[PDB]
Amino acid sequence: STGSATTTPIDSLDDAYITPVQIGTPAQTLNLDFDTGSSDLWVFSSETTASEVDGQTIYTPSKSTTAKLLSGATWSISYGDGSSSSGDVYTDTVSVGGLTVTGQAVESAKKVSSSFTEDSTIDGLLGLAFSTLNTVSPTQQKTFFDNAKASLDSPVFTADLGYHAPGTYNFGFIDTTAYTGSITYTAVSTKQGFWEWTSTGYAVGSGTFKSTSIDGIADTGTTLLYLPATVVSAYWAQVSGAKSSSSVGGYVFPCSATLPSFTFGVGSARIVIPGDYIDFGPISTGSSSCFGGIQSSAGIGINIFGDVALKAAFVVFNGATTPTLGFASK
Repeated sequence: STGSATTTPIDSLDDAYITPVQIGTPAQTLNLDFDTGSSDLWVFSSETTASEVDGQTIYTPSKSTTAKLLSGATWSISYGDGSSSSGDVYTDTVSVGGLTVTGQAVESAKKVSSSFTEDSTIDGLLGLAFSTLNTVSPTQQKTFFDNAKASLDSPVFTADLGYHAPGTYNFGFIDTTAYTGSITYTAVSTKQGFWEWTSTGYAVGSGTFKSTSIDGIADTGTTLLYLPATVVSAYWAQVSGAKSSSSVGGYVFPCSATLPSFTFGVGSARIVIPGDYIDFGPISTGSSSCFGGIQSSAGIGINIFGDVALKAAFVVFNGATTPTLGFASK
């Protein structure tokens, strides 16, 4: 089997991407944030505290003939940005882009933090990291990908995120028309439950490539590119007037600037992030200070290849017995 679904930016900055997902019978379509940095499929629901729902589409398990309470199961998750959600669990039929899983754990939110309430465009998350990170207790649950894997033509999914444009998540096949050149594969460590890999270095603009190992995670659920302070300082040093602002919460730059590209290494291959991808616009409406798309990971504890980086590539998440990650230009 295979699946193919379009993913669409939620706003003009590509702050996140939403992908339609069919849950239950008859289908209830919710727009979920596919997140390769977590492993819970959770939804706004008929159980979500009413004051914490503001425009989202909800899953109502009582309207699904295939929903069943997973008795005694609860879940609670905290994300790197300080957001959180929690609740109980149903099993139901879930389909993505024509690919159907029966008995998928659908985590129904009873509570969500303010960041989720305030984002009317995101109806929940679909985790695509390793199932060892799933938060369901007392019986940990499998991700959609893990449940689908054995039925897939090939045990893979791919992320092809757009810059200010829709893109695609495919399951079970590699679309050889969606990228240019060849795919370079690189080793993954699953020890922390993430798609964790080691980049071979970086360049700033037209500068020379610096060969250096950068361990980090491929995380579709994180907007920006978070790298070591040394690397980030080297990048922003090439933008006149750029500075790290503790009041804003990271590097800012004059909105009048032309940003240089940023290149990262995948083995002997190179992925170029155009400068425009690194512009996140005015810090507040009308400001001439703009927010940077490359930020320091210092104090996160991990480097994060978020959307800024991933959208410059066609990315293969290979879930074979020995997992790997593939990157191609596009």
